[PDB]
Amino acid sequence: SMVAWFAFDPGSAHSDIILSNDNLTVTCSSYDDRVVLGKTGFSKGIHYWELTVDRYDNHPDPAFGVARMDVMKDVMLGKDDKAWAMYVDNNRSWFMHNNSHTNRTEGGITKGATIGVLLDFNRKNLTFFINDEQQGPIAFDNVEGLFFPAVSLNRNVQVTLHTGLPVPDFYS
Repeated sequence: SMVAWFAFDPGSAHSDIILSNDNLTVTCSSYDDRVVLGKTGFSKGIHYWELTVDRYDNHPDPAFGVARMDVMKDVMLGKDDKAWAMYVDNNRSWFMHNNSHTNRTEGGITKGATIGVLLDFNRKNLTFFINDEQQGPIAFDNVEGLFFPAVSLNRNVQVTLHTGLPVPDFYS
């Protein structure tokens, strides 16, 4: 297929991660944010996938992005130097990498929201979407090497992974 179909990798997950629904749905047992990765790694081309927010209780900062296979699994994505992510609450997002917060953007998530992640190895960049609108500027501009889709979240969030998608501009 022109699109990639994948699920989360149970072998990538922190022990507190709960995978369900053919490894397409994830939550966590802990108040602490924990990581899971996609099973398919990307190193070239352009790839888009989405997360649907099934549950968003209280005001946590789940994170979405890409990571190396050896990213820290027990902390928010982007606390270490092996993930590039957007974290977002009900109000606003930030981008994070190496414990550096950048490009705060107004607008957040709620139950039913969609988060899109556009990983572009030809432009070496990473762009985020919320509800089919670009969230902030291009987040990062030195994308290279092998990356896996990545999520971090805690017990206040559940998300479902949607793959088999083309790039956001594919139609119309």
